[PDB]
Amino acid sequence: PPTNPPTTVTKPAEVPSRIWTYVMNADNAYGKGGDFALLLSAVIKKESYFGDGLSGSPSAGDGLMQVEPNTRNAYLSQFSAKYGHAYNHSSEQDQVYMGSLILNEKIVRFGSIYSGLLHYNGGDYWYPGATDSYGRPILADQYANTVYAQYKSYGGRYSR
Repeated sequence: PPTNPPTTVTKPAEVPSRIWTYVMNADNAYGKGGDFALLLSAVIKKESYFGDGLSGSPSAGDGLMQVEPNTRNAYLSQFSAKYGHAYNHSSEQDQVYMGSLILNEKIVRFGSIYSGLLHYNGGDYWYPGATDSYGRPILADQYANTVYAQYKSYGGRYSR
């Protein structure tokens, strides 16, 4: 365990090491000292169970952070400006980079983690009963509760 520098956030045991790498890469791009890696971990756990929880979902092809096709499409130019290359949906690292960028935008725009997660999952106009592009209902408040809780359990230290 003892790392150089001492600040290196440790992977939660249950997070696969391939995933940890994707999310540290994302964390680094946002200068978050490892804490965003922890939040991203919780989000990927919820969204796709690290890629193992999609079998039989109509949104399976949306990958690790479940960003819907019209959403990925809206963010293309911004993705390329931020990371220096065109978004490649076949890249798991890119899928994480994309979900990261959008989630960071919500957290910055709305001004907190909780409300960032809520709107990440439901969009800016989420209301109870709203439905995703697969016609499933969006439980964005429950999502935010669960994901925030999981982030904290992983040792997340913030609320904004």
